[PDB]
Amino acid sequence: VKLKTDFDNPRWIKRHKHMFDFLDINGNGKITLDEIVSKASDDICAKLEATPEQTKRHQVCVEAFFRGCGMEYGKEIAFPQFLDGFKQLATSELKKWARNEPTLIREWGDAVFDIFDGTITLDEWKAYGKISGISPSQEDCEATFRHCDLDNSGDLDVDEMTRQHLGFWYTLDPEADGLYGNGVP
Ligand SMILES: O=C(Cc1ccc(O)cc1)Nc1ncc(-c2ccc(O)cc2)nc1Cc1ccccc1
Ligand SMILES: [Cl-]
Ligand code: NA
Repeated sequence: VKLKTDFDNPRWIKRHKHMFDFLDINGNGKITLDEIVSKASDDICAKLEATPEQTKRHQVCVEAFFRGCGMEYGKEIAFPQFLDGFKQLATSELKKWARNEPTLIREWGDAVFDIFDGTITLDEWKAYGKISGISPSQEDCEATFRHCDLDNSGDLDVDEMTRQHLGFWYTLDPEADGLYGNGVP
């Protein structure tokens, strides 16, 4: 995977501004850990019918990821501060990768996989995509699967999902471009 960072790249900034606007529910230019974790647990995990343990595992992953960006409960954050937080998460994750230590994004994927499953199906991904709202388009979910290296059953394994997302969120890896079809730039 690309390990070199590209944090000044306008396309990398744009990718995060897209995600930030997506989590900015009321469109006030701020996001909060409170609304995000509520979305993870009270909404996504509820509709997926995750077990209480599966919900909690998913919840602690979401918390760790956004706390990695400097976020905490009861505090609003604007995009530039979030972005610098995300640069700090990104380097922490890449150092973990470089040490053969599990990343937060790997752990979150394990939590997602646990709800469904060592692989997930196109229909299962489509469910997360639509329910989380990251990728409501069936065709974009289908594009994710066309993009990724799948097993002989056409299913997605956790290591492939991990390396794609490490490249997509952290390093603007050209191999990761197109991961969400048109759903996320
Ligand atoms: O989309 C997921 C689920 C997932 C997918 C692949 C993977 O390897 C691991 C996990 N997680 C995710 N992973 C990363 C981001 C994300 C990335 C960049 C950014 O600036 C903001 C959010 N968003 C999300 C969606 C989300 C869900 C619940 C609450 C908030 C957000
Ligand atoms: Cl909000
Ligand atoms: Na907001």
